[PDB]
Amino acid sequence: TSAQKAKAEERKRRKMSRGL
Repeated sequence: TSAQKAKAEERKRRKMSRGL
């Protein structure tokens, strides 16, 4: 699924420490 692919790509910039 689209969200599932987020894990196989969001390795970099793992959401900085800013819940913006």
